Amino acid sequence: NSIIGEKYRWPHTIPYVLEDSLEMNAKGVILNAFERYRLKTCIDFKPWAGETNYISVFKGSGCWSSVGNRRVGKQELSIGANCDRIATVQHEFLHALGFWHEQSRSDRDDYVRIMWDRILSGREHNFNTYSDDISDSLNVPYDYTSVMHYSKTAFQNGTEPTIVTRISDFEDVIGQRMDFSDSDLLKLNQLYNCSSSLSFMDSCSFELENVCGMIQSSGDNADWQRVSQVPRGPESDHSNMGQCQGSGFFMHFDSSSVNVGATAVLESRTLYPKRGFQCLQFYLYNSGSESDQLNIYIREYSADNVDGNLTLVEEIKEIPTGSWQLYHVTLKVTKKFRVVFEGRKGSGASLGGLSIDDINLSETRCPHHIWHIRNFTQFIGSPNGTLYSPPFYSSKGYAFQIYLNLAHVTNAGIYFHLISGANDDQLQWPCPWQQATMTLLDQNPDIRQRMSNQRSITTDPFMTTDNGNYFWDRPSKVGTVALFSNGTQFRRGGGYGTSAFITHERLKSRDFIKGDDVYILLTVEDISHLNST
Amino acid sequence: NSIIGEKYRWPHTIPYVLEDSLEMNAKGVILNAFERYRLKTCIDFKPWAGETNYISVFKGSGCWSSVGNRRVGKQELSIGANCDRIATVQHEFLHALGFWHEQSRSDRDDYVRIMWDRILSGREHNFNTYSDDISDSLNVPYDYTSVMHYSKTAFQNGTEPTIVTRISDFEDVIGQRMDFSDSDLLKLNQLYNCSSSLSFMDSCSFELENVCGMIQSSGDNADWQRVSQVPRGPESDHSNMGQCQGSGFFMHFDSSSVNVGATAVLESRTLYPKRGFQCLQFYLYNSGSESDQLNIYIREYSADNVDGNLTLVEEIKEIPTGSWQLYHVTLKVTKKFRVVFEGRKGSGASLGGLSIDDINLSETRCPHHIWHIRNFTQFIGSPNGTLYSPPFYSSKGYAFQIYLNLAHVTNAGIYFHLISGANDDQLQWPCPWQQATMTLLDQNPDIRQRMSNQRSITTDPFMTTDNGNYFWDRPSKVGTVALFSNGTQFRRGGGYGTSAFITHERLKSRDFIKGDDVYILLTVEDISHLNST
Ligand SMILES: *[C@@H]1O[C@H](CO)[C@@H](O[C@@H]2O[C@H](CO)[C@@H](O[C@@H]3O[C@H](CO[C@H]4O[C@H](CO[C@H]5O[C@H](CO)[C@@H](O)[C@H](O)[C@@H]5O[C@H]5O[C@H](CO)[C@@H](O)[C@H](O)[C@@H]5O)[C@@H](O)[C@H](O[C@H]5O[C@H](CO)[C@@H](O)[C@H](O)[C@@H]5O[C@H]5O[C@H](CO)[C@@H](O)[C@H](O)[C@@H]5O)[C@@H]4O)[C@@H](O)[C@H](O[C@H]4O[C@H](CO)[C@@H](O)[C@H](O)[C@@H]4O[C@H]4O[C@H](CO)[C@@H](O)[C@H](O)[C@@H]4O)[C@@H]3O)[C@H](O)[C@H]2NC(C)=O)[C@H](O)[C@H]1NC(C)=O
Ligand SMILES: *[C@@H]1O[C@H](CO)[C@@H](O[C@@H]2O[C@H](CO)[C@@H](O[C@@H]3O[C@H](CO[C@H]4O[C@H](CO[C@H]5O[C@H](CO)[C@@H](O)[C@H](O)[C@@H]5O[C@H]5O[C@H](CO)[C@@H](O)[C@H](O)[C@@H]5O)[C@@H](O)[C@H](O[C@H]5O[C@H](CO)[C@@H](O)[C@H](O)[C@@H]5O[C@H]5O[C@H](CO)[C@@H](O)[C@H](O)[C@@H]5O)[C@@H]4O)[C@@H](O)[C@H](O[C@H]4O[C@H](CO)[C@@H](O)[C@H](O)[C@@H]4O[C@H]4O[C@H](CO)[C@@H](O)[C@H](O)[C@@H]4O)[C@@H]3O)[C@H](O)[C@H]2NC(C)=O)[C@H](O)[C@H]1NC(C)=O
Ligand SMILES: *[C@@H]1O[C@H](CO[C@@H]2O[C@@H](C)[C@@H](O)[C@@H](O)[C@@H]2O)[C@@H](O[C@@H]2O[C@H](CO)[C@@H](O[C@@H]3O[C@H](CO[C@H]4O[C@H](CO)[C@@H](O)[C@H](O)[C@@H]4O)[C@@H](O)[C@H](O[C@H]4O[C@H](CO)[C@@H](O)[C@H](O)[C@@H]4O)[C@@H]3O)[C@H](O)[C@H]2NC(C)=O)[C@H](O[C@@H]2O[C@@H](C)[C@@H](O)[C@@H](O)[C@@H]2O)[C@H]1NC(C)=O
Ligand SMILES: *[C@@H]1O[C@H](CO[C@@H]2O[C@@H](C)[C@@H](O)[C@@H](O)[C@@H]2O)[C@@H](O[C@@H]2O[C@H](CO)[C@@H](O[C@@H]3O[C@H](CO[C@H]4O[C@H](CO)[C@@H](O)[C@H](O)[C@@H]4O)[C@@H](O)[C@H](O[C@H]4O[C@H](CO)[C@@H](O)[C@H](O)[C@@H]4O)[C@@H]3O)[C@H](O)[C@H]2NC(C)=O)[C@H](O[C@@H]2O[C@@H](C)[C@@H](O)[C@@H](O)[C@@H]2O)[C@H]1NC(C)=O
Ligand SMILES: *[C@@H]1O[C@H](CO[C@@H]2O[C@@H](C)[C@@H](O)[C@@H](O)[C@@H]2O)[C@@H](O[C@@H]2O[C@H](CO)[C@@H](O)[C@H](O)[C@H]2NC(C)=O)[C@H](O)[C@H]1NC(C)=O
Ligand SMILES: *[C@@H]1O[C@H](CO[C@@H]2O[C@@H](C)[C@@H](O)[C@@H](O)[C@@H]2O)[C@@H](O[C@@H]2O[C@H](CO)[C@@H](O)[C@H](O)[C@H]2NC(C)=O)[C@H](O)[C@H]1NC(C)=O
Ligand SMILES: *[C@@H]1O[C@H](CO)[C@@H](O[C@@H]2O[C@H](CO)[C@@H](O)[C@H](O)[C@H]2NC(C)=O)[C@H](O)[C@H]1NC(C)=O
Ligand SMILES: *[C@@H]1O[C@H](CO)[C@@H](O[C@@H]2O[C@H](CO)[C@@H](O)[C@H](O)[C@H]2NC(C)=O)[C@H](O)[C@H]1NC(C)=O
Ligand SMILES: *[C@@H]1O[C@H](CO)[C@@H](O[C@@H]2O[C@H](CO)[C@@H](O)[C@H](O)[C@H]2NC(C)=O)[C@H](O)[C@H]1NC(C)=O
Ligand SMILES: *[C@@H]1O[C@H](CO)[C@@H](O[C@@H]2O[C@H](CO)[C@@H](O)[C@H](O)[C@H]2NC(C)=O)[C@H](O)[C@H]1NC(C)=O
Ligand SMILES: *[C@@H]1O[C@H](CO)[C@@H](O)[C@H](O)[C@H]1NC(C)=O
Ligand SMILES: *[C@@H]1O[C@H](CO)[C@@H](O)[C@H](O)[C@H]1NC(C)=O
Ligand SMILES: *[C@@H]1O[C@H](CO)[C@@H](O)[C@H](O)[C@H]1NC(C)=O
Ligand SMILES: *[C@@H]1O[C@H](CO)[C@@H](O)[C@H](O)[C@H]1NC(C)=O
Ligand code: NA
Ligand code: NA
Repeated sequence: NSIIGEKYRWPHTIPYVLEDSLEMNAKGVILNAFERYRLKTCIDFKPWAGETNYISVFKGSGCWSSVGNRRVGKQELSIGANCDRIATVQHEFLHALGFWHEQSRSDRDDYVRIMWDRILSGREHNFNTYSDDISDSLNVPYDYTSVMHYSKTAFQNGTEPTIVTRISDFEDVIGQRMDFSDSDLLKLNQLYNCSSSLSFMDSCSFELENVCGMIQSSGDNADWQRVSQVPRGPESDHSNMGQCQGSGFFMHFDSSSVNVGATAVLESRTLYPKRGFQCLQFYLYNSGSESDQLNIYIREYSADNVDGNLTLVEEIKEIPTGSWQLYHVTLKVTKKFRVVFEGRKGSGASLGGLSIDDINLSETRCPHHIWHIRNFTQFIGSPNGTLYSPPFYSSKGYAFQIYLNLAHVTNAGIYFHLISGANDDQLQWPCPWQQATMTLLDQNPDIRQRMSNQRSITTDPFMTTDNGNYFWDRPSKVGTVALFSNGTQFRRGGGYGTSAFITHERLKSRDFIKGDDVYILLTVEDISHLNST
Repeated sequence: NSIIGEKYRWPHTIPYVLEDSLEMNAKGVILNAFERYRLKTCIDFKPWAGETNYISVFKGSGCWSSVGNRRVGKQELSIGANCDRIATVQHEFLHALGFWHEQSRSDRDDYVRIMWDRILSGREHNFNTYSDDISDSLNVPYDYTSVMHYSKTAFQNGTEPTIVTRISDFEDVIGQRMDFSDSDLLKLNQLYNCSSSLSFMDSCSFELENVCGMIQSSGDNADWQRVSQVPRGPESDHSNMGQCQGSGFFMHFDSSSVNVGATAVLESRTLYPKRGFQCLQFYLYNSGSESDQLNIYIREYSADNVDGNLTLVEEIKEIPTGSWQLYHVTLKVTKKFRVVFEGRKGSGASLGGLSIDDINLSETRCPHHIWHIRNFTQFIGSPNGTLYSPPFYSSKGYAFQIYLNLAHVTNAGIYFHLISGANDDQLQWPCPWQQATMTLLDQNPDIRQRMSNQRSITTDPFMTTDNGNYFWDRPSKVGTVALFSNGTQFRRGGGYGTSAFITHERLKSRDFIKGDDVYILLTVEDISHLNST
């Protein structure tokens, strides 16, 4: 799978150029793809400063790349039409880093059969095998879930598949387009001898007695206890639910046995930031009162104060009872710090306390908005699987809604819609170059093992409708009349996304559904600064 | 914990000299310690050929080492009296590689308290802390189970401990002397950017549908099935038992539904040996007939034959029913190969079949003899916890027995005894320099995550008894009269080992006991070639 040769190795930081030919949406997606490499690998990217060999990302015919550092200077990489997908950009960069397709492995014929008469004339070069003297498997087995593995339909001539997996169970498994596989990362990190990453900071599921070096100290006689269960709730930890349930642990602040006002803190070990912006995320459970609250502080260690600078950064109040709730906290720490979790028993009828699990800290931006869908499984393949998100306002002030269609018998669809907002009178119309990134979260206990499904679209102010008007024009002017859950009327603009966001079989895999809950993360930002590069 | 600086980094292969001052037993143990580094790290060792900087292992006062590559040329490392323990040698080499003690971590005072007035005058230098500008923690938390962490008694003046863990649960946990911790390896592999190892080849627990790339093909209509359970047995896989049981898998050859003589093969992926000698190990379960057998073949791929050279290397017949059985198969493959597992239904009343789990392949020597103790837990702290192994013959022909004492209220003891054998008339007496290595196996599903408890002793032909005679002289001449399980009388020589082999609390931890089974691996070899180095 990997190329044989030291000459084909790029430096750990790759010089890049995002050519002006590229689509605006492609540019924003290619930069998001680099963020996945910065969190899961030791491979970084930096804009070309005059280096001998660099990657020139441009809009050619389709999506393609050379395998490994060719040492030709300006090395082309095409992200053409319909290639503006994060996984597609990751795939083509894994080629550039020195990997062939997974079905190109020297042993591929022992796992899959290539139906040669079914491949489109002039696209066979994609199905070439490379022997031991040309390729290295790096002692990793054939991976059907590889992001470098083609789908059964890849360049098919008709309805019959080109790649027939010898084991029938993997027929629909091959060709997944979500993220790197655990096996993909293993080969890549072994090839460049990756030790760290730029974005990853910490993951804490409390599966060991040392609890990721988290210190619990209080002069209030109140303490955070490592438990596998709580009688009032939860019956089991978050980490393992659709796995084993009772063999997993979480921290718990019992409020039932403490005085009102009593606090107990849970501090992290000393953390060293490399970027200056962070995203703290965790799962919370409340079996106590609605008066009970969680406070997030940051203890920054400067030279002028070795005892630290404690600053309150979030007050989580009136936490909904009887279910695990995912929370995100935006941080902007530049010096070494400690995350401080403070539970507080309030004035109200309590019977349990506050539980915390799957704490993940990364140097990335938090999602702008979160759409949390409860009792999800009932909607899969349901006639009533036509869901509309609550309304949301973007950074620049545009009002938007998300439409998730699960009524289909095979694929789930997702669509971005502009809606009539309050700021509409002072906004630029048609909406110019706003990239809306919709992510179906794989709720894995470790951020590094998450294969989240993502799709991004950009608002084109020149995209004209099927009748004279602009697609992204003011919804009051081009949209359809709709009704909010309370009864208030509004105008829903055109819907833009995909009909094949994820298959129902993939949706029901990994941890996209966890505790019958689903989280679709949203980030809408202006990307107009990418037209001039 | 790790030293700050690039100048302190040794090359991946360390030049060494095992000085003649060293004890014979120390020499054999230091070479065994290198074998642990070759399997779990990318750090290799080679005898000094004239390199500028090298490690000079000699017998000084106690066990000590400099932290990191000091770049002084001949870098001393002392393995003095009573330091001839694998973990002690690993500890002192982790110092040499660039690590301080775990209780030397800049944040150590947040986890442990140093009782300074209780440390022996002149041994405080072992309890020094090194701040961020001098040390790096490499984003790994404080590890109480670290092999680099001192015991609570370390250089104590009296009965009161010098290291008091702030959390009382870790009081007896600190100071373990078995092997590297998962956290130790993580820091070390990150420091030298380790990708591979010399000895590790493969680990297969069948926890994924792709089954480590293992191909099952047969022209007999017989097949190996990936199951979580078998109605006749086993009720659950081996990998997870004292964890979850039913969420784990294993391969099964159902013999109940096939004709007599029918075979099904399970092949491995193409494997590439680096040393030329291997050790295949797996766990077997039989719910079928005693006539049912397992055949192990090797399919070696040479240039003159691309179809391979299939050779039968083991015939496992009359496998005991209703329990997981650990097996070892010695291999000497030099070219790329495939391990071939062949199940065969025999002539006898069957009701199930053959099950296989936790397959581990490493480029190491297999244990000479295996002492398998069933229903172990009943003996811990029992007056009848005085166990003697069955008799065994060494490579050179000496007869020996192992004594395991579990009757003690806190610690388990192990002792090596020479016994009267058949070859005794033609053997050299007293027995000269035979290293007997006793290993309490941590039955972890992954060989790389095994923290097996090991102790080695060497027969000194000058070691004189408490009354004129030689300790290792002919047992018929110096030993005591004893009785074999069947009633036959023999002479049991002197017992040499330790009274603190493992504590009962450590014995009951990890996977030393699994399915109430224990395996003590034995290797007895002549080490007389180490006197001249
Ligand atoms: C049935 O269901 C329907 C659907 O749910 C219901 O419909 C909804 O009803 C709500 C209630 O009527 C509507 O809420 C109102 O929303 C508007 C708009 O909110 C957004 O825009 C704000 C402005 O952003 C601009 O400015 C910032 C910088 O300041 C820029 O960064 C932005 O880019 C943006 O700039 C663009 O626009 C300006 C022009 O506006 C241009 O000049 C620029 O060039 C740009 O183009 C923004 O501030 C809002 O964000 C805040 O609020 C969020 C929600 O609370 C919160 O998540 C954010 O963090 C942020 O918080 C801050 O403000 C809140 C208070 O709102 C604080 O609590 C918080 O601490 C922060 O400080 C958002 O993005 C909003 O302006 C309205 O607010 C007025 O009224 C509320 C009280 O109702 C007051 O609290 C406000 O102060 C404000 O008061 C105005 O009026 C005063 C006189 O009365 C006057 O004195 C003040 O000066 C001020 O003008 C409402 O909150 C909702 O929009 C609507 N949705 C839809 C789709 O229809 C329906 O009502 C329901 N019916 C029933 C019966 O149930
Ligand atoms: C109550 O309980 C008690 C405890 O359990 C019982 O006591 C036991 O009883 C057994 C039965 O009586 C005893 O078994 C006998 O063991 C001896 C010794 O075995 C060991 O040594 C063998 C020789 O090794 C030397 O040579 C090799 C190279 O060839 C070297 O590498 C060695 O270093 C070593 O060299 C030293 O010694 C020589 C001198 O001997 C010097 O010259 C050198 O300088 C060195 O110092 C060795 O071959 C044995 O290993 C084989 O057997 C193992 C067990 O089967 C097996 O694990 C090994 O893999 C290996 O296998 C090979 O051989 C077996 C057959 O034994 C094959 O199946 C296999 O395929 C392999 O080829 C071991 O290390 C042994 O010699 C005896 O064997 C004779 O008798 C058996 C049948 O009983 C025959 O099968 C043999 O061929 C042999 O026959 C002799 O006699 C013939 C005439 O009758 C003659 O013609 C032949 O030429 C030959 O001389 C026995 O197997 C056991 O030792 C004893 N234990 C104790 C502690 O007391 C008690 O009996 C029981 N009572 C009751 C009633 O229940
Ligand atoms: C103890 O910590 C305090 C908090 O630090 C912050 O939080 C922690 C957790 C980390 O994330 C830190 O990285 C972070 O700084 C310190 O106070 C902070 O001081 C900084 C300046 O050093 C100050 O920054 C300013 O922020 C505004 C943005 O507005 C914020 O604050 C308001 C009011 O609270 C709030 O409503 C907003 O939502 C925002 O959060 C920004 O516009 C400023 O820009 C100016 O300076 C830049 C310099 O490059 C210049 O280019 C611009 O043109 C412009 O003039 C500036 O960045 C933080 O707001 C403030 N934190 C809070 C919560 O108020 C504290 O620092 C000391 O006290 C301060 C009052 C000030 O005197 C500082 O100089 C002192 O160092 C620190 N104390 C010690 C002893 O270390
Ligand atoms: C197809 O495979 C056969 C098996 O190969 C072995 O097994 C596989 C699984 C791998 O582990 C291989 O690395 C391994 O070789 C091949 O047959 C083998 O050929 C080798 C020679 O190439 C031969 O080696 C000799 O072994 C003896 C030790 O005795 C062993 O065998 C006996 C009898 O079976 C058995 O009772 C013992 O327990 C041992 O297992 C050793 O003394 C020999 O030493 C001589 O040669 C060395 C050379 O360095 C010299 O220094 C010495 O002084 C001395 O003369 C030698 O190493 C293997 O025994 C034999 N395997 C078996 C099971 O018999 C096979 O090779 C071809 O056929 C052979 C008959 C012979 O003509 C070879 O030259 C041929 O290559 C191979 N076939 C093909 C086409 O590839
Ligand atoms: C999630 O569903 C429960 C129950 O819904 C029922 O089961 C579905 C599978 C489907 O058949 C529905 O038609 C049924 O009505 C909702 O109600 C909760 O029920 C539990 C019962 O133990 C009760 O304790 C909760 O308090 C109820 N919740 C509320 C808010 O009343 C629940 O509301 C659904 N969740 C959402 C967000 O709609
Ligand atoms: C392992 O123990 C079983 C049962 O022993 C009993 O339980 C112990 C905890 C202790 O209290 C002993 O004194 C008891 O005698 C032995 O017997 C097996 O029992 C099962 C019962 O289901 C039976 O199916 C097996 O066939 C029995 N095994 C044999 C060989 O008869 C068992 O023998 C002990 N194992 C060994 C190696 O001694
Ligand atoms: C897809 O299949 C068709 C049918 O095989 C190919 O079209 C031609 O079909 C005729 C017979 O009807 C053959 O003789 C030709 O060789 C085919 N090829 C061409 C180039 O004309 C078609 O080419 C296939 N591939 C593509 C790219 O469409
Ligand atoms: C991989 O190991 C090498 C050992 O040389 C490290 O490379 C050096 O890193 C320093 C910074 O720490 C640079 O100044 C040097 O230029 C690097 N030298 C070489 C030869 O590349 C590297 O940092 C290790 N990787 C990690 C992440 O630990
Ligand atoms: C162990 O503790 C004893 C007692 O504190 C030390 O012995 C001396 O004790 C006297 C008082 O009885 C002190 O005044 C001395 O300072 C002690 N030290 C010496 C060197 O005499 C003893 O030294 C301690 N440490 C060792 C290494 O035994
Ligand atoms: C760590 O990465 C470096 C990349 O340079 C690899 O080092 C080279 O390895 C080749 C053999 O594969 C040697 O001939 C060179 O001398 C090495 N160069 C340097 C600068 O060290 C190294 O092999 C990688 N480690 C692993 C195990 O993949
Ligand atoms: C309609 O929605 C309910 C939940 O309110 C769900 O249980 C049901 O299955 C859906 N209807 C059908 C016909 O599937
Ligand atoms: C790119 O940005 C500049 C900003 O000044 C703008 O003038 C230009 O029109 C933009 N290019 C296109 C093709 O819209
Ligand atoms: C003696 O051995 C038996 C097993 O045979 C064990 O169950 C028992 O506990 C032991 N005796 C005592 C007093 O512990
Ligand atoms: C070391 O080995 C040599 C082998 O010839 C032997 O002569 C010598 O006596 C041995 N040394 C000792 C100290 O026994
Ligand atoms: Na957990
Ligand atoms: Na298993």
